Amino acid sequence: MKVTDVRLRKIQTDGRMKALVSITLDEAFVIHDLRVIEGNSGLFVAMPSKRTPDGEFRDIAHPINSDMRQEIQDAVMKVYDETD
Amino acid sequence: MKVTDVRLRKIQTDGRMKALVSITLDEAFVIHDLRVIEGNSGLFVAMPSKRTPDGEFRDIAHPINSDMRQEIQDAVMKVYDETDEVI
Repeated sequence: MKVTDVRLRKIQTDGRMKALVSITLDEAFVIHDLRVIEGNSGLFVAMPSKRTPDGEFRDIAHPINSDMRQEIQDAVMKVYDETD
Repeated sequence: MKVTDVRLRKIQTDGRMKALVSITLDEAFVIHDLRVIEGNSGLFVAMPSKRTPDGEFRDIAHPINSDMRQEIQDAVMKVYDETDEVI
């Protein structure tokens, strides 16, 4: 439920991919390969994702509700603004 | 952190990989692509693995304490052992 740790490195880029991010949940489980993505519509945190059995991408890790999604974004963005 | 939901699909191809698995943690986060794997000393649960562009693999998500590791192994194997193909 709680994001207890956030690790990221900012990439030097004109690319939209701005950082690779790892997060820890409740000091018990880490998820790698989150991304901070910038575009003209705003910054967001993408979950790690992969191409499925055939064709499409989906999140390998996925918060179930909006509240959890916003909490991850905020936790990650705070550290992101603190970085460099 | 409780593993509250487990969703399993038995893989038909008789190899190392016995099932593909999703779990829910705390009813707050779902992790896809756990794998039931036959290792040298029995079946176990492997973590979500992603192929890198050059054909290597990255372990994407994993436990960092023994309680979490054991709860995932236990909750997943429980559901696997309920499948029709296991006796």
